Amino acid sequence: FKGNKVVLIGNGAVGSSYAFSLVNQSIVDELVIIDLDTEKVRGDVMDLKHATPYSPTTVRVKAGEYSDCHDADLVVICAGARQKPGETRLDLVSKNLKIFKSIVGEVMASKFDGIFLVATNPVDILAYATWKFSGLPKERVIGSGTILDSARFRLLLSEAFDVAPRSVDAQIIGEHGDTELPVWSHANIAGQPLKTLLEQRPEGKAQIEQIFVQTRDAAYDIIQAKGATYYGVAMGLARITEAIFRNEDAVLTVSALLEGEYEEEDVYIGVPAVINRNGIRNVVEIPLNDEEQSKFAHSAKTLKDIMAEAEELK
Amino acid sequence: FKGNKVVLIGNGAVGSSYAFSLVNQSIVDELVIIDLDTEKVRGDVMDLKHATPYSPTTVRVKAGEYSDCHDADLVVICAGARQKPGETRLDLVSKNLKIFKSIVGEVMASKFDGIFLVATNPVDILAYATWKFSGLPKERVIGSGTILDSARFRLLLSEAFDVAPRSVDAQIIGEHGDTELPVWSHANIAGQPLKTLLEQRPEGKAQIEQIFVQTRDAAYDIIQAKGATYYGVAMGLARITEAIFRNEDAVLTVSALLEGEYEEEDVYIGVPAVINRNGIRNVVEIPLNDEEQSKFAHSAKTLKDIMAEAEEL
Amino acid sequence: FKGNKVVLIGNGAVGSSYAFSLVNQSIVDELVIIDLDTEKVRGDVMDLKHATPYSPTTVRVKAGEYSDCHDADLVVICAGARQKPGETRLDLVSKNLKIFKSIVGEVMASKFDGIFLVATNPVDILAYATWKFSGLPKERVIGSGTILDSARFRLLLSEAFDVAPRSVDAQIIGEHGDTELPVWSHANIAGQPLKTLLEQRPEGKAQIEQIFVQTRDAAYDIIQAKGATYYGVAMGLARITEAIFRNEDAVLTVSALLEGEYEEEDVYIGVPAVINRNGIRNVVEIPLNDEEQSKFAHSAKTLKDIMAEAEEL
Amino acid sequence: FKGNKVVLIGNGAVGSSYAFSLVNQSIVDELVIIDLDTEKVRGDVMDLKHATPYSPTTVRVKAGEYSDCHDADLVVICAGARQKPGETRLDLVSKNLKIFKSIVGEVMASKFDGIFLVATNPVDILAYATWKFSGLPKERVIGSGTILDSARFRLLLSEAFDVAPRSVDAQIIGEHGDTELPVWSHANIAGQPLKTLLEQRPEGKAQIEQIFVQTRDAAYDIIQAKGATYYGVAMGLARITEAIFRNEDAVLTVSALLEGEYEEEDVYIGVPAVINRNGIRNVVEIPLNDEEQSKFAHSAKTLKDIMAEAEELK
Ligand SMILES: NC(=O)c1ccc[n+]([C@@H]2O[C@H](COP(=O)([O-])OP(=O)(O)OC[C@H]3O[C@@H](n4cnc5c(N)ncnc54)[C@H](O)[C@@H]3O)[C@@H](O)[C@H]2O)c1
Ligand SMILES: NC(=O)c1ccc[n+]([C@@H]2O[C@H](COP(=O)([O-])OP(=O)(O)OC[C@H]3O[C@@H](n4cnc5c(N)ncnc54)[C@H](O)[C@@H]3O)[C@@H](O)[C@H]2O)c1
Ligand SMILES: NC(=O)c1ccc[n+]([C@@H]2O[C@H](COP(=O)([O-])OP(=O)(O)OC[C@H]3O[C@@H](n4cnc5c(N)ncnc54)[C@H](O)[C@@H]3O)[C@@H](O)[C@H]2O)c1
Ligand SMILES: NC(=O)c1ccc[n+]([C@@H]2O[C@H](COP(=O)([O-])OP(=O)(O)OC[C@H]3O[C@@H](n4cnc5c(N)ncnc54)[C@H](O)[C@@H]3O)[C@@H](O)[C@H]2O)c1
Repeated sequence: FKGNKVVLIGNGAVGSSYAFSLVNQSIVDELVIIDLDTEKVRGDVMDLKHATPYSPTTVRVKAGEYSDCHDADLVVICAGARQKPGETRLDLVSKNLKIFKSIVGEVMASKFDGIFLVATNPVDILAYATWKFSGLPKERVIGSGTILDSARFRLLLSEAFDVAPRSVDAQIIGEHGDTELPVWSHANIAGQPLKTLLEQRPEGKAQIEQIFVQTRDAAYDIIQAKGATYYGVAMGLARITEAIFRNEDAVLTVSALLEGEYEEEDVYIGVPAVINRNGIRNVVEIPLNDEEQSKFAHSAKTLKDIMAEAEELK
Repeated sequence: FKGNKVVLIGNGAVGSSYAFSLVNQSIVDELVIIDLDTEKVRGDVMDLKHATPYSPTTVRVKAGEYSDCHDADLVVICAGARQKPGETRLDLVSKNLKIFKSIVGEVMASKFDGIFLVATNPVDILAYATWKFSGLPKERVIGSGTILDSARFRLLLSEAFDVAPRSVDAQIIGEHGDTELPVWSHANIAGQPLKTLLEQRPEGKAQIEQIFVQTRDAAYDIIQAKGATYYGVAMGLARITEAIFRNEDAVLTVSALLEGEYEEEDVYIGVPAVINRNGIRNVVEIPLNDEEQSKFAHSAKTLKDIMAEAEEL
Repeated sequence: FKGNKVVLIGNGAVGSSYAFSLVNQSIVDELVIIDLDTEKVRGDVMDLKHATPYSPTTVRVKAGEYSDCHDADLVVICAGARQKPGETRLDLVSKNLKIFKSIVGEVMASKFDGIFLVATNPVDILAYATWKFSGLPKERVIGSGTILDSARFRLLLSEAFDVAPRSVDAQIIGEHGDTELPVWSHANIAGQPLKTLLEQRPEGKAQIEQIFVQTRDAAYDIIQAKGATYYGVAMGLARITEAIFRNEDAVLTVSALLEGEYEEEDVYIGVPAVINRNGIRNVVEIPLNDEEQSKFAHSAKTLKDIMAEAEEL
Repeated sequence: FKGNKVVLIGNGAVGSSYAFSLVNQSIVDELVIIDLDTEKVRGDVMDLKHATPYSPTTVRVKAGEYSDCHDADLVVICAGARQKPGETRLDLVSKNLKIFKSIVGEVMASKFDGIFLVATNPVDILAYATWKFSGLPKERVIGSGTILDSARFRLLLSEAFDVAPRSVDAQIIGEHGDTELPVWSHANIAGQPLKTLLEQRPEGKAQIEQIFVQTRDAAYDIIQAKGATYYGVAMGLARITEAIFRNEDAVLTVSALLEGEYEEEDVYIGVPAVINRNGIRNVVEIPLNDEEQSKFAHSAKTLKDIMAEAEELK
């Protein structure tokens, strides 16, 4: 009768923010933190512990090492190099594949047999790498993917239509990055067709474009202003973690392995997927219009081309 | 029919962590953020907004200016200088009093008439300054005080006795800082007398001392390790914010103005107090044993002596 | 600096279940309960209070009278006759209109100036009566309407497609009752077209019909089995109450007054509407396909024809 | 990677109220309901399901049968006869021991191997019976016990001292019934000694007595007014369920087997106990003053005497 145990690997801006989300939300009762930078781990574990007395239910936070993964239920990896102003996520594949080779190896050696959730960029390729490196079933390796892009798209739409974000059903799919695409054929508020409504406005075409551009380029805009992003992804990671430990069968856009869905194979990419205690139950295959079909195929190809050139993946 | 509006002033490590706590907890539906550093604000407001679609209920985050305080319900101040390794919180007094004279003046000029909640150090003196600069009733000016020290004490006890932190009722009172004191006459788990039980262990006196030393010196230990603290205080600030907006009448240890309670006057200091939508309803006066009476009076005197020498005050 | 106060009028199966939902959810900090049956109220208020120490945040429950409505923020009406096996909700109109003339008059005489939320059946007509008897603006009078039908529709779809209910976006609009209609032009899971997918299955047309029939007739099925329904409606009432007190601007299907939207006027009927601290901010006008336009107009006419014949109205 | 599954046996006022709490609180993702009265089960399951779309996270509700207990994590028993005005809880032992013999037998036959939580009265004796009938470790059989009495005591004190119930730490221990006792040596608000404070008031001794009398006799007062109690116990049951599935190590007053604690053995009785995913981790042994020692011993003896006369327990 064990409790729920999360091991976080990588305790920088993103990891520590995710840790604080877990302390606020009490999704799990035990969190173990691993990082090369043991002193920052020490400092954050103490600071975090001091918040736990106000957590809705008990959360135990501790500094850990790889042996601690043996009975972990979820391993969350936020370790690695981040982009500078003027850099793309794909600009990181080389260094971060190096790092994941090491990390996932250390984890599997502890006899870990849970679920992986990865945030390190480029997240689709790193999720793919975690799947390949680990040998685990696809259901048990998840990338955060467009969990965050979808939230940004919803946030910008909630402002444009002046309603709660919870009342906007809208999705970004594809690469978590420059080839991502909005699913305008779906995006709605209680059935209001948002793109059609925007098009009716003056320079509506312009507004439709700005909403997508601000979605696609949000990471760049935040990095320009404060150097790094972390709250959005931390919250997105928390949301996925919740769907797993509360066994929800909730549909979320995450980075998932495709094996024939959307006519693509052998690539992790952002799609709606059913999430439960077992990880990804299945990819959800939605109708795409012609523009969406064309953009999704191009995104998959973009990712697959970069993967074919990554020597670490061979 | 207005919603609940918080203005954060000071969006650094502490302020932004508090803002993220509010995005996670959905205590209020509107958060406005002010800092001299407008670029950091723009960046944080964006990053935070992107978390809000997953908030339990709607939270709107925006960059603001003082004029936005006119109809604010709570102003939370986390602006100012922090301490370096080696420094105490009292070392910050002159610098942060000058800053508060400016901030509080700009807030009051907006016609603000809500509640203030202060974290800037030294927090007891700065809560007092906020009360005096603002002219507001004492019920409406709160310092975070020992909200955080009490949590640390509970956390260390919960490890020493191996139970949930929410099952430990234990309190730190006094200055948020070096003259703070544990209330061992009270500390208990379902009535287990924690000091008495600890004294029964091998080198129990030593354990009793180490638990308080690790509580008292936690800030220094964290700063040594990662340069500043922010999660504990953000969570404590969120707890107080919840007691207010959910009108709880919850008893929390915060920095409050004393006017006779504990035989002290004209000083903000950490004590249990009842918190509700109107702010501090009243200070709770608990019995202290002789050691605790001694230390509490010493803590009050220490703060009052510092206030007596402060040019701004 | 007032807290949030709800007065429940009608403490039967529905009212007491709603009260228990509020004790579980801590949406508001104060709940006052009125019923002619003062013994049941005394008994429920006690039982409920005993649950409150485990509520997420403070909830105070008490027995009240109309005078207690003076500073209430929300009055929720669940008082009146329910239907028997075999009866429709429209059968209740004359009896429950007489009751509302009395209740609403007693509330308004207390100087109440908040929001009304109505569950008594037939709920659309009784929300309309509440608006007219009270003289309050339409934003401040809400019927629960299809909040519950939409939930049932989502629940049955979530079983048909094997995903979380919160992952199904689907709506019932129109009368809360026999002329209600599914919005199949919208119903989707992450964009999966649910009617189209169902039509692809063996006897898909049949499944499509059975899903709506089980939605439309759910109340009758539950009443046949246990004599009355209460959990679904209590939960829906709590959802609406949350959207108000957390100022959400959330879109929910409730009974709202139409003044031109959907080409209908002078009728309360179930439609998506934006809900916040001020009540219904506005009705949301969504595109309906030809079948849905037909059925919605028929539902509106059905309600308006009944209102036209009602002596009290 | 299974989710969390609760089977409720007995779907009357108490059981159905507990079920509605679980739908509001989303403690677990799956609830199965068993009752002889299959029609009321059918009606409640439907009514409850229709609430689940607004649950914080997914809750699946269904009508079940004993075979469904095979992989249940928690079985909650609220089945059986309830008291009439003018009756005590011990007035039920005979009929309800009969019923538990049957129920627990049917459950164990399904190969259930989780935790039992019992509410049926008299709850201490019925928890003891569930332990004996089932053969399960004491850690895995819990009675609701004074979870409710403690809440009532706290509620009455919160009114007398005008603070949040969450800020009153106070406990009732002993039999869930007439021999229960307040722990005045402990009861406090942030260290304020409540009994001492009450004694300082005019007729303070009277008020101290009324507070206890209204605690002890609450069930009778509610039964006189509306015929049965159910919300308080449902909420108390929910609280215990939460401590289990969120693995809290929270101290709650519940009915637990004593094996030497408080100098008593072979009796289930209301005491503070540490609750986690494994059930009762341990009884918490607090100092009692002389009056409390005397009353607790008498309560244990009262229960043990009645057990020795219950032929069903032999
Ligand atoms: N998926 C998303 O939506 C998203 C959003 C923002 C950032 N990111 C990515 O997440 C990653 C982390 O970003 P950040 O801002 O937290 O960076 P950071 O520099 O703040 O933290 C990186 C952490 O990784 C640790 N680390 C490096 N190698 C390690 C190893 N081999 N083993 C254990 N720990 C190791 C470092 O010590 C450091 O603590 C970056 O790749 C960034 O691109 C993803
Ligand atoms: N009460 C506690 O438990 C506790 C805990 C930790 C820190 N603190 C105190 O909190 C304060 C903030 O700490 P931090 O780590 O966030 O510091 P930080 O350096 O990260 O941030 C300080 C922020 O204050 C802003 N600021 C300075 N003057 C301003 C002004 N006049 N108007 C608007 N903004 C102004 C700065 O621009 C900066 O954004 C420090 O005094 C620290 O000692 C208190
Ligand atoms: N909107 C929906 O989805 C929905 C669902 C279920 C029931 N309902 C309706 O809710 C209403 C209540 O149903 P119920 O099962 O709780 O009925 P019930 O018989 O259990 O309770 C009705 C309560 O109304 C009280 N009452 C009658 N007149 C009163 C008055 N003048 N002043 C104060 N109290 C008065 C009665 O004393 C009783 O306590 C019925 O009209 C039912 O049709 C609506
Ligand atoms: N522990 C507490 O704090 C507390 C509080 C209130 C009530 N109770 C007790 O809880 C029990 C239930 O009370 P209630 O008000 O819900 O009673 P109720 O009559 O409303 O419900 C009893 C249910 O048990 C079912 N049942 C009877 N025998 C069964 C069997 N053999 N198998 C499966 N189901 C069976 C009945 O069909 C009925 O649905 C009573 O013993 C009451 O004394 C305990």
